[PDB]
Amino acid sequence: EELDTRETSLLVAEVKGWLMKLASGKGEISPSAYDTAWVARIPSESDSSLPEFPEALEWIINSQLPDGSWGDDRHLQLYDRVLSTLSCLVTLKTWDIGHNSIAQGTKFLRENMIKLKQDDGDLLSGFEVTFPMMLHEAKQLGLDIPYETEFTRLLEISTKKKLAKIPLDKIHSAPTTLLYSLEGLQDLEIDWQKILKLQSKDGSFLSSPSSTACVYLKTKGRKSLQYLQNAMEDQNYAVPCHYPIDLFESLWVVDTIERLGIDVFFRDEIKAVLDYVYSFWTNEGIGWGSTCLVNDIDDTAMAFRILRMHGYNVSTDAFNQFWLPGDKFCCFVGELSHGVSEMLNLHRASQVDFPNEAILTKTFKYSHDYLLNVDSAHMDKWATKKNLMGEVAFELANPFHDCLPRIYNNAYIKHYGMDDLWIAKTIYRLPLVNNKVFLELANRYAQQCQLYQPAELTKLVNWWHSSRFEDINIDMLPYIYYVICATFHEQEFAQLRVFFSKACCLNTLFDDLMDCATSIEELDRLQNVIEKWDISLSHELPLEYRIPFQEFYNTVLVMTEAASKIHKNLSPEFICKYLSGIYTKLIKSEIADARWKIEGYIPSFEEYMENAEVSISTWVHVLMSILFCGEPLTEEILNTIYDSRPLKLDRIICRLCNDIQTYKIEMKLGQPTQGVSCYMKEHPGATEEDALVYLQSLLEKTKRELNESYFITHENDLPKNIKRFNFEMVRMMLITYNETRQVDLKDMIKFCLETYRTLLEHHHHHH
Repeated sequence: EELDTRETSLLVAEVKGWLMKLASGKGEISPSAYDTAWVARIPSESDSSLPEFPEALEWIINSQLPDGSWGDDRHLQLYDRVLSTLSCLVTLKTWDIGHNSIAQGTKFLRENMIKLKQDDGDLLSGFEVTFPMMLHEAKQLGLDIPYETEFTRLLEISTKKKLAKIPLDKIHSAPTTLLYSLEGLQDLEIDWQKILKLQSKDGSFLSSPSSTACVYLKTKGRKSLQYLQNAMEDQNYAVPCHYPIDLFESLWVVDTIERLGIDVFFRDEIKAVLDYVYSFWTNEGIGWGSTCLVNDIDDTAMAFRILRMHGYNVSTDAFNQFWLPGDKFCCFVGELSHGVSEMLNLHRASQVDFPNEAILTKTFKYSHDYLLNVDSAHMDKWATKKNLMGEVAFELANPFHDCLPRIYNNAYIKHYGMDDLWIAKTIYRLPLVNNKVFLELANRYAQQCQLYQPAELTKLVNWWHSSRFEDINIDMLPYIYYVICATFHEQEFAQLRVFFSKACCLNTLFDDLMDCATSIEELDRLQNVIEKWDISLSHELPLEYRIPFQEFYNTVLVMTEAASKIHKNLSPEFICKYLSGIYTKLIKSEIADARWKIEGYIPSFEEYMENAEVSISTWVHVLMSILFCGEPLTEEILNTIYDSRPLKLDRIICRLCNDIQTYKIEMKLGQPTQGVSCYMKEHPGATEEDALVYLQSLLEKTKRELNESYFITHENDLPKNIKRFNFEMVRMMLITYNETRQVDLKDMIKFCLETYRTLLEHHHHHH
């Protein structure tokens, strides 16, 4: 299971170094033998008998594999090995060097060319034109290889039929995918001088060194040669399939770190990388690199989501260019089709939407429908990624707002391929995206997240027993602790996790009793004691409420002691009044709903929501837990946070979601739900499905307002951890009522049971 034996501090320092390099546009991509050899054809400008890149020629000689091929060493794929080997042999032969390398390479091709077949690996980009061209070039140089098999003959025929259907003016009219593989069109009557207008900012052709080298040899364009000279020097005279991909690489690295849950180590360095990315973001999105020709929706959606989530101002106008009639989207404008990766990232991006961003509703519906209809049996069938379809499955089953951090992180830890490879002109690797260090760190942090759970659950099970809740059920505890662990996972939140679990347990107990209330006068008895918050009146309560209220009262004292030790600027009296204040207001609103139901009273919808927004309870755990979320506090914050816009949005979102799901259940029962009912009495024309549709629409509109208030830092905003808690409280509510998710933690329920049993068995083992 252990992948690296170094201290965590050494792994963290290593990754911080990688990130700071990416924040300057410097990354790591495997060299391409095919591209290095292509570019190494170029003769010196002043002496055409001398190569411009003799260091590249030495690299080719020194990087040949022991079987005589070139290409990706760890994953043998015949398209990759054959195409790469042909390029190196052509270039070695062109310069009349590397005789032993040529002998060893031609031998490989004599033994392996007959093994080439259809459907034997991923289609390399442009393969249908790069492979026949390269084979003809080797044939023209007299290399001792098989010049035709059934496979190559059928391929060439298929390619030439495809080529005849393309007007050659289209290849210089507008950017097409063929600009990445111009070396395959070497012999067509292309207008090479007009092709020069489709070059990128740096002189390249879709960032491909070989494609660019071909245009250079056709046109002698200066900027194209300089692109190559500088690429060669930057990459130590072995170039990749495309360069630079400084935006794609840095965003995929940051994404990987966040999906794995190890961003906790790298806050400042991630900020450095996102500042670099943001310096290239435009209102038309981005492409894969800072010099690239065209924008694409994969890079644009990745940048859009991560930048917005980190508080940067990005416009959804960046997606307009990808719109197609019928509210479909393309990855590249003019494309014939697209793939899964970009739809997965488009789907993720669409869910951090703000109000009045209707394009993100269209992108969500398009990507979600695409993802639902993929062919799972055949997707990434060569396993370039460890589990791409598992990522798609997880994303379809877990809405952004219904997902908690560690739930996401622990699922992605199982999907993450430390040895993934990538497909372009040939096979390549991104060692900063896929490596053992990320996974080792992710497993260590996962383990750190578990280390505190035994003691915390043991405190909670002991509190359950000593509170005598068994004398008026404990299975509610593991689920509550599960979700607070998933959202506030850093070990510094120990008191928050425990005080949150205690508070949720208490209110669950109180509300389950209040919803059983035989009749109203016991409620009015309860309300009076709560209003005075006077423990000396607990004898006046119906005895089933004495146990919970006494513990509610006690836990407030304990909470007050703990919070006053943290907040020296706050008096214990102030904190105690604050806490008993919010729990009074909460229990009062829950009584009101119990009273209404026994009365049969149905208020207007505005009147119902005035109380049901309070009785939904989530806000009371926000206002308590902010005492323990690590932020400095003031009396003004405590006095004004209940009415702040984020807390209002919280109460609205959680009530709507509760009532929408409660109606589905009460449907199968005879009973009418009070949300739909109150809506229908207010709007005497509405079906129950109207009420639902209205609630669902209000829910989705309010979630967009929550995103805008949370991800963007506003003037006089709440402190960061308070906004975080409010946002995660909403997500903890939504996942609890997502009944797809609940249907399908075991660790925690058994631990709690065994621990409880030892308190009741006390000190004697039973058989």
